[PDB]
Amino acid sequence: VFHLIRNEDLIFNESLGQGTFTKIFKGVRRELHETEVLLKVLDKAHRNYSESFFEAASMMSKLSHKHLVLNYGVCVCGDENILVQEFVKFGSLDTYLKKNKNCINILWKLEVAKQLAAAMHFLEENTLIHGNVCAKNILLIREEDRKTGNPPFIKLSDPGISITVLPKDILQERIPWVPPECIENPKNLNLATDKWSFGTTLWEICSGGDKPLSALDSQRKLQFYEDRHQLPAPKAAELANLINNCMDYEPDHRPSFRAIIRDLNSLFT
Amino acid sequence: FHLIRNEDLIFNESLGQGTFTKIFKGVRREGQLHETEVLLKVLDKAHRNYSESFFEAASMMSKLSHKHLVLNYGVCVCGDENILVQEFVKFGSLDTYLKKNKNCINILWKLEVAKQLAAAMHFLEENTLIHGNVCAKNILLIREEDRKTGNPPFIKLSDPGISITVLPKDILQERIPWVPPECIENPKNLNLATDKWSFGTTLWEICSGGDKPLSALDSQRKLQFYEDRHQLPAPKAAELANLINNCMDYEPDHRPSFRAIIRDLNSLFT
Ligand SMILES: Nc1ncnc2c1ncn2[C@@H]1O[C@H](COP(=O)(O)OP(=O)(O)OP(=O)(O)O)[C@@H](O)[C@H]1O
Ligand SMILES: Nc1ncnc2c1ncn2[C@@H]1O[C@H](COP(=O)(O)OP(=O)(O)OP(=O)(O)O)[C@@H](O)[C@H]1O
Ligand SMILES: [Mg+2]
Ligand SMILES: [Mg+2]
Repeated sequence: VFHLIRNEDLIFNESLGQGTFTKIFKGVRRELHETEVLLKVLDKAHRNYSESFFEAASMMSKLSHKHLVLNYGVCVCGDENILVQEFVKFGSLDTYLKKNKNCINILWKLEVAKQLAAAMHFLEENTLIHGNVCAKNILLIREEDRKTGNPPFIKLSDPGISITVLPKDILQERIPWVPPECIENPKNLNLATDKWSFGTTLWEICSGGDKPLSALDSQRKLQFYEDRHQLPAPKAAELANLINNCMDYEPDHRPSFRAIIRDLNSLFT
Repeated sequence: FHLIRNEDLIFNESLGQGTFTKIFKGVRREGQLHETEVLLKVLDKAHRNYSESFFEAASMMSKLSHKHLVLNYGVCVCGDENILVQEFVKFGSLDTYLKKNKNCINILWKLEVAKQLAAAMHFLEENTLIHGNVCAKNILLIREEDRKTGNPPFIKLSDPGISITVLPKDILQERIPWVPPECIENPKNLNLATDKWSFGTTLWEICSGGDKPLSALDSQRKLQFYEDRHQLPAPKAAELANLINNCMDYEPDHRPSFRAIIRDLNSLFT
């Protein structure tokens, strides 16, 4: 479901901040059914990024999976082209991780990875490239009910603005999420890209929400890939092996999400 | 509502302009190749306020299928621009075709076209779908009449374009007599009855060898025509004068249904 949602049917509320060329607001849609939704308002300055920001969310709308956020449609809401998608109560994971680095143990982290890998495998099967996998773009639907054992639940946000059109300056600032082959030529974006980013994303999860290579600058980030280094194993290096397998400078050596799911399940609960 | 990547769109010839649109013959690119001939309508950023209407004009035009409706492959929220991708009908608009071969077309040729048109309108009426801009221009000729092969012409109805519910009154008044009197005094009166009126006027074009009714009248003399409650003169052929008037009934509730319009057209043996 990807419809041309009208500005008349959208009510904006509180702003959740801004992002990569977007202003984020909580709102409501009127279809009569009123439904809470997330509104990513593409700034008018960067309005030329719409041909990929929304076309990607569109293809993700055609597919169905319990771990893919629902992208409802688009609005030519005035001077801005806006994305209307499902709202997630607890927001991005990268923040939730840092806010609860201690309480979050190994079992909690493992279930999240399984849920993510499931969505990535789904995308791989459907051959849909995300291009922006990261603990930021992972949204927490449900917390862990320890006393009841209820597992957490996550949903993968929309693909976003393609890295095939973003400026090279921000691509280098996005290392180690943007894989090497894409830094070399952005037109190398392929399914293998998300495997690398999955490794970087897994590092975030194991690191209690920390950010890989936050201290380095773009030039030093460029050298890390030049020297073909690898991310360090977090303080809880139970998954360190799988990270490096995904962050493999040879794209064809990065394991399929089918095999990755097996590894994750092999780690027991 | 399918979104296409701009790179896949290859502009070529320019087919003039439409209602706040620049028309281009182009190609779609899409695994080996995938070169599809298409029609490109570009909505300027100066006219971004007509986005919802310009898009919705083709959105619902595609949610259903019919052999006499043009197929819209997709659109682009291309940022600065907004583009519509639809099938390219070879021979172009019917109004022009009728004039280019005015002294060479017969009634059976014209009547066959009317039935095809009514068929499309009937399909739309059943689905509670309003076109809003029925005219010989928005009618595109797929195939010519092959006398030797004894096969008929074929046509399709293009999208409505930007809805008259948002166009300026100056445009509406100039679109008379295609805009029904009830919409000239309130565009929000647009309903299924609007198309029956517009259909009758479109038939008048067909019978007139491609000419356009009320051409030598300004928008002010056109307004008096509706105020005086006049009717369009009978065509030189004079076969469908009644059906036109029946369709162009100043009372919307009395305008016939396309179900019945098809019977009368089928009833016209000639
Ligand atoms: N679907 C959503 N539901 C709830 N909160 C969301 C949703 N999408 C984004 N957010 C919130 O947006 C903030 C982060 O936005 P973010 O930077 O990911 O936006 P963006 O423009 O999509 O970025 P990018 O395309 O670079 O990933 C966080 O508060 C996150 O909780
Ligand atoms: N689908 C099509 N296939 C082939 N030619 C087309 C098609 N649509 C338009 N054209 C050509 O474009 C010319 C002008 O187009 P037209 O005026 O119908 O555009 P428009 O933007 O749809 O306008 P309007 O909103 O006023 O109906 C037509 O005479 C015809 O030559
Ligand atoms: Mg995001
Ligand atoms: Mg048209």
